[PDB]
Amino acid sequence: ARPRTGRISVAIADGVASVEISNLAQRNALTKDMCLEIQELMPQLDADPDVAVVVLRGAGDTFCAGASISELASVLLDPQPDGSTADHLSRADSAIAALSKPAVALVDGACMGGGWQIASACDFIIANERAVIGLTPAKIGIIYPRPGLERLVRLVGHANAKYILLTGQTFSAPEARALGLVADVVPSESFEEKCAALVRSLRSRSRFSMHSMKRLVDLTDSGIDQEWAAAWSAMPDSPDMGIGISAFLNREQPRFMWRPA
Amino acid sequence: TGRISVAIADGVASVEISNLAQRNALTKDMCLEIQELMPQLDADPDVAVVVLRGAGDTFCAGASISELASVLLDPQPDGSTADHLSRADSAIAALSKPAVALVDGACMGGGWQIASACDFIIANERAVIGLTPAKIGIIYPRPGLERLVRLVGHANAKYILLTGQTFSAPEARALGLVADVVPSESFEEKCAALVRSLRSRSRFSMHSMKRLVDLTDSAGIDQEWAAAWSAMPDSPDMGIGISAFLNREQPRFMWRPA
Amino acid sequence: ARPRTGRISVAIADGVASVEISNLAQRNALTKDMCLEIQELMPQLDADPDVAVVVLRGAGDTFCAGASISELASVLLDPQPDGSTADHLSRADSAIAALSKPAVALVDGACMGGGWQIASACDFIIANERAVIGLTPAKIGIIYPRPGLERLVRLVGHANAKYILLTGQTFSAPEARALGLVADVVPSESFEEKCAALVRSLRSRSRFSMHSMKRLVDLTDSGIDQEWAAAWSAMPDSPDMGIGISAFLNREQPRFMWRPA
Ligand SMILES: C[As](C)(=O)[O-]
Ligand SMILES: C[As](C)(=O)[O-]
Ligand SMILES: C[As](C)(=O)[O-]
Repeated sequence: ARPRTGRISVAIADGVASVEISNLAQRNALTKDMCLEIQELMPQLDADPDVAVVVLRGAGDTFCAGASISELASVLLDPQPDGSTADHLSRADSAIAALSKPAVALVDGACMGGGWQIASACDFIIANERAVIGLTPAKIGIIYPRPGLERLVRLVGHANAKYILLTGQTFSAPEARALGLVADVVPSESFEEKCAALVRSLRSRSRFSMHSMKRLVDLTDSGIDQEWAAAWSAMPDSPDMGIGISAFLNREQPRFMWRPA
Repeated sequence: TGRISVAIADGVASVEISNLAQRNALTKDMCLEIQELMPQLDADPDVAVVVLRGAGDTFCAGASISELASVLLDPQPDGSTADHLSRADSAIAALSKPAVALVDGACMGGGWQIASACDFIIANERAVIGLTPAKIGIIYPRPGLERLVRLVGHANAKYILLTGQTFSAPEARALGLVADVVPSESFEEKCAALVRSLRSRSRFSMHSMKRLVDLTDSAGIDQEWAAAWSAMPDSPDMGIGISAFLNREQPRFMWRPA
Repeated sequence: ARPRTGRISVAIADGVASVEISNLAQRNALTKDMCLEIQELMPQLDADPDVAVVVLRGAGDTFCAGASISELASVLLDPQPDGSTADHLSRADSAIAALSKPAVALVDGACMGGGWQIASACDFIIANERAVIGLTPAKIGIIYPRPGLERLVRLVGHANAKYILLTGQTFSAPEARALGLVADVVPSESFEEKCAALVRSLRSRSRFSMHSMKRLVDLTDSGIDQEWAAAWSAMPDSPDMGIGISAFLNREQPRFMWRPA
């Protein structure tokens, strides 16, 4: 019996695109094809006016075991006609990081190796208490790809990054949180309810605010002055500020209107 | 009627954000008062330490929403606009003296920006913190956004700003938004002892390190290090500290600014 | 009765160099001679092919009480023939931080003043739950040396660094961890077992991976493009990647082979 093929699927409802990493026979490991699919899918979701928020999640009760080891060179060192190589896992990471819309990773079960790199490409990660996280290049003889390694260092600092990468240890979700690898941890019995509420919240906020701030955060410590001037000047011209002020003063929830162009 | 008040005793300037009807929201006038007050405190030889807190049991609800444009987008005769909340922030962050924010109750919107302009924040366990520009359709001002990103990292900053969620003080601490959390029953006593501690440390050490920390990651910095390192043994505090330690007693330090 | 002289010793077994700060009469405070010994030793350890990992630990049940206060000027302000002064504690710190091999500080008991500086020059710190950490220059009227101050600022952020330095408070290990001063905390009853397992882990990982990543982490936000290109290109030429892939696919532990040249 041959395994069911690994794939990245998407389901869209109420402005939320649920992107699922589905390769359960390999604990949701990423194949080269899966990386290519993410790479193609993220710009389509960014252009789709029916999508306001992206949610990234593993099929079943596990997030992602990393690049598939049985095809590791094709994922990280894939030869190209011009004589370079391509790291498809990093290109997938970048496609997710370039989304202008909010993206959240919901991590349950195991998030291993390049799984964290994909998860961390989202804006932030919410983990189930029972999840485990390990970055294991050192268990395999490879190097964590540059964008992942730099992002780690910036999120958790130099010392924690070394603890994480040199030992390749597996951490519980509350440990991962203490280290800075994830933004929040939710008990298992309420994980589903809390993630659904979180998503509803992101669907209620001003999209002008979220788009602007996501972009301005991403530029911080990466010119940047021109982007700030443009966003600050767009702010009163967007309809969301007036709607937000007046909702607040009337003690009601705002019905925001700005949409990406 | 909203106002900034100050009381000075034993080298401690207690600055209070007082606008209780609006849960200590900042008006434009209040921002202008902070802006004027900080440099006076810095020049006052009777002030060693500044403590910032809210009137009653609540810290600051942010820029007053009913006058939001006046606080953040105040038009100026040359055609620019002013952000008075950021100017206030910057007046607090330019203090050369140690400044601590004591946060109880709610610290919302720009409240965190004012609090975080101090050197660090100590929160009561029952306090709540939310940064809510995304609930209003605005953008967090640049100094505050950047400071946030540098204190909590990119991912936590987005979690905080994109959701605009309200966090308990322990959660805020886990995220990096405040430096420590004290249970409610012992908050006042512990804050008072913290303040007594700052008042008994070497002021040469505090002044120097606050400044060197603030310069870290902003030739210019080399000269400041060389000047401070060279001033260190010429200040009296080092000899007083060494000898107090060896005699097993608490040092009575003497260096004073300016 | 004269005190037993403070010293830095090393013991080497199974590729681990255990470096011990031994000056128990002063709670393992560092004298000038001890700082000079660290400074001379670290490069020897880096060049010794029998050493793969360095572990830094205090004699007995305490780590380090900082520069010895009774000889503070000779450690921090040591006069030199050209009229300048030398900070031996910082030079010891730099010698440790220049190690290309993995280095871990195991902190028990007290780690005070410049003790944190020496510990934080290692890649990361594992603390016993009963350990205490305080950075106390402000209790003494001095300034934390620049490499330490900057490292602190980068590891814990500006606000936590000012809380730590301006108060000079002593923190418990779990507090120090919450602030970012140490990477992990282990209960006292299992500290020895868990440190030994940690060290065995580091001795099991790919040394190609550890060397490369340590160096790339240390370069992040410090030329860097060329280093990345060289390491990435070396990766498939090193034998460790092929050994790591096969071991994983055969469900066994890898026996890695790369060694530094
Ligand atoms: C860094 As690449 C060649 O995988 O785009
Ligand atoms: C015009 As401004 C940057 O001083 O608020
Ligand atoms: C900064 As020095 C001359 O003590 O190495």
